[PDB]
Formats: sequence, structure tokens, C-alpha cells
Amino acid sequence: PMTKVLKADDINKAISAFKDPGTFDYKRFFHLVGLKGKTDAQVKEVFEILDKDQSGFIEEEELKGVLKGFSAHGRDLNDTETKALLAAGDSDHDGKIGADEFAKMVAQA
Ligand SMILES: [Ca+2]
Ligand SMILES: [Ca+2]
Repeated sequence: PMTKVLKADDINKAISAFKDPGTFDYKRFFHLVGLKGKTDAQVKEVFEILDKDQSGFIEEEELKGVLKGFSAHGRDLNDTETKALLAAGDSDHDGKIGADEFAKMVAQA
């Protein structure tokens, strides 16, 4: 559950900001949810909840469901929003987000 790391109200604030399709911005999202300023081990705890099938990577299918990892009231990301997350975070160009790529995205937000 994300409340092991993040405040319940910050999660709801961030879900509200992105309730409508096409609005996602990863930098604003990590600022609103309070993931900035957390330790490397807390960020990797969040990474592990988002990696639903426990493959060690957030594949595109799971990137689409990133907001639902924080709240069941969230919506799915559309394909333009999912591609923008790979454009910004997929450093080694293998088409998915690894743990240190995810930690980097949080660091640069
Ligand atoms: Ca996975
Ligand atoms: Ca990658």
C-alpha cells in the first residue's frame, strides 16, 4: 500500500489533479504525491508496488496503470501519456522502466 511511504491525503490530492485523460505530468505528480525527498529505499518500496507482476521492471502495461497503483479511484494513462513516461525515463531504451531509472525520474522531478 502506498501509505507505507506516502501520506493518504497527498495521494488523494495527486489523483484529483490527474482525474481527466491527457493531463499527466510525472514531475508534477511526484511533487504532489510527496515522493520527492524520500530516501532511495522508500522510492524503491513504491517501485515494488507499481511492478505488479514482480518482473523487476515496470513494463508499458503497468505504466498505463500507474495511478491505480496509488488509488483505485485513479484512471488509466492514455498511450500518449505512457509514451511520454518512456521518453523521459527509459535510459537504456529497452522499452520498460527499471528500479534505478524510476529513482532517477523521481530525483529529476
Ligand atoms: Ca513488471
Ligand atoms: Ca529501461
